[PDB]
Amino acid sequence: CQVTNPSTGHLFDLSSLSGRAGFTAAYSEKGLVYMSICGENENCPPGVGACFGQTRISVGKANKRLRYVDQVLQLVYKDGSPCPSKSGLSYKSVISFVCRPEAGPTNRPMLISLDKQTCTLFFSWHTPLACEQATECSVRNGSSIVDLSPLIHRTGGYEAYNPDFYINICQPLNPMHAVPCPAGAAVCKVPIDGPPIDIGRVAGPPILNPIANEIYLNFESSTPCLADKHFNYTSLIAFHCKRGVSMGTPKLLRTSECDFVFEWETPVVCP
Ligand SMILES: *[C@@H]1O[C@H](CO)[C@@H](O)[C@H](O)[C@H]1NC(C)=O
Ligand SMILES: *[C@@H]1O[C@H](CO)[C@@H](O)[C@H](O)[C@H]1NC(C)=O
Repeated sequence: CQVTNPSTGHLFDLSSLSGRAGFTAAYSEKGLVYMSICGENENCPPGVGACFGQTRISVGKANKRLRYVDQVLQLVYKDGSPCPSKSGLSYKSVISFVCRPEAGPTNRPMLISLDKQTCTLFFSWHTPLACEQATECSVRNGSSIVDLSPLIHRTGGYEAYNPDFYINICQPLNPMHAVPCPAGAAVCKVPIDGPPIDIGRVAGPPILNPIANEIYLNFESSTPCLADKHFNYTSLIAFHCKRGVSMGTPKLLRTSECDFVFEWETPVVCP
């Protein structure tokens, strides 16, 4: 139950979570999905690695094929009960292990979405077990050192105050009430009756420009742009010092075909 990052030669190990005893993911105040990570769950039919409901409805047969896909580790449990939507179909689960450097109170899988017509359940597990480098969230500005970490949203995300935009810095977006933003995404566009788009992932440490007196954070998505298939969707945050009784929320500046630029007026970049 382990996989490697083919780029930096970094081994990830999830066998820490393995076993028939397994874990639960909540779909209500008391209603749970039962799952194990590599190998079946004791609370399910044989083979079945994730199931739920009074009658153990299978949402995938267990496998240990743990895949690495863009700073997100992933299992796809396959072949559950039939589908009412598209006839010859089966319920399946996509378990997406997302990096959360912190301890974090939750530490369990969570149901982000169900693709009804293709019967896909999407779970996410925000875990330190899916991290490589630590949160690069600070930069040096002369004698001082500006920490943007106070702006890292730790339990959810930020708005953008009509296509919605949700954004988080230094870390992926956390799962949030009925907003199925893709797993791993730091910057997420949400259109109406189009699926949520990843328009940027954590790209590195905040970069400082001392002439224009601005701090930049850059974001790059894995998903290819619409107009040109050879560029990725991109994101930029311009940080501006602004004395205030509260830290600002990132307003959007302007957009091109593939690029997105955001300003953030926070009393956090102030000397
Ligand atoms: C960095 O420190 C200097 C001196 O205090 C200040 O003028 C500047 O606004 C600070 N931040 C940036 C973004 O350069
Ligand atoms: C765009 O994203 C893909 C997948 O993450 C990556 O392989 C590629 O290098 C990025 N940029 C380009 C050159 O399209």
